[PDB]
Amino acid sequence: HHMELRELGATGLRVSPVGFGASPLGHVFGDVPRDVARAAVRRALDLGINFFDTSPYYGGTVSESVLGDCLRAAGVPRDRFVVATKCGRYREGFDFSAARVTRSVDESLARLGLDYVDILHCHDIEFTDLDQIVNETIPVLQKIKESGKARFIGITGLPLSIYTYVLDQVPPGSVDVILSYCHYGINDTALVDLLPYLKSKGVGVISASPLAMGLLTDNGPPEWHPAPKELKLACRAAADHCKKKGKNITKLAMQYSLMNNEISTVLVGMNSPEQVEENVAAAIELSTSGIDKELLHEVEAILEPVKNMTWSSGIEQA
Ligand SMILES: NC(=O)c1ccc[n+]([C@@H]2O[C@H](COP(=O)([O-])OP(=O)(O)OC[C@H]3O[C@@H](n4cnc5c(N)ncnc54)[C@H](O)[C@@H]3O)[C@@H](O)[C@H]2O)c1
Ligand SMILES: [Mg+2]
Repeated sequence: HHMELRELGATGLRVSPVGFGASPLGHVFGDVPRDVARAAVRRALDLGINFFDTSPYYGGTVSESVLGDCLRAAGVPRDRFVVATKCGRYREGFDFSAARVTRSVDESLARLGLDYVDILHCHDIEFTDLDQIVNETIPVLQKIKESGKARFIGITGLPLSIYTYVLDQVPPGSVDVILSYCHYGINDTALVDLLPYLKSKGVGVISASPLAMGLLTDNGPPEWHPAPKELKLACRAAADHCKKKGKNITKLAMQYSLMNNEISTVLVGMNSPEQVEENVAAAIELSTSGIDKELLHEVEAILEPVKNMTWSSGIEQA
């Protein structure tokens, strides 16, 4: 069994439904040895994952250096995989200006050891005036796209409102994809309200953080996690409910995020071959056998009170 590739917007690209996020929980592949990173990526390639997301932000540009390292190490044709990186967000702060993103793409390419990336996104745009993205950044990224250094252009961020603001205010065709996170998983599925709109605009959809950055795991979220306490407690109840039955919330959550074919890929942060295996397995078992609907229904009931509860991100707008 393979995983069933999905079409990504109007880009032509065919992507694995499970995608590899190269920085889980805001760390470059967690904090695992390089050999383990290299092996996770190797294992991902071997198991039919062909989509890799990174950025110059998490780990101060080392996410990209390590992914570049891991990719060429695995030794596979350039056209066998799809890479996305981002621009605008750096450890030293945000800068979406024309000169910064133009040099950004080159730096990324140098760190990644590639000639082009498949996707370049503007990163977490809720941290700047959204008119700068409309009026400066997107235009510049067209020129980067023209140059060949990126094939397609993306926007990313947390609040779903960034996406209508931008996509309403740029000429049709300016943006190829969006990356949304934390809005397509058992506790939060608000992204669904955008899929028809984005389809109407010819924009492909990538979703990320199907476990909501660790809320839907046995281990629980990191201490920094910005969720309201209510959501944290509800997710702990869901995890405990699965546990007491000898079942795994992580698996249920991954499968759940994969059940909407209008989302082309779900980026999961992964740090080891074992996590790759479990998530690829979860995808395949969904395809071949379906989800556990009875467990899903009970977990849905626990999360019901906190459905689509979110948190603040970015700055005050216009
Ligand atoms: N604005 C943006 O563009 C933005 C922001 C957030 C995330 N992302 C992307 O999405 C990716 C995924 O998000 P995330 O990693 O923060 O959150 P997530 O919800 O994907 O959870 C990742 C966590 O779950 C653990 N995990 C994964 N599979 C597991 C399994 N089978 N069993 C047990 N634990 C498992 C990981 O080790 C990690 O701690 C990121 O690496 C990144 O590429 C994009
Ligand atoms: Mg404004």
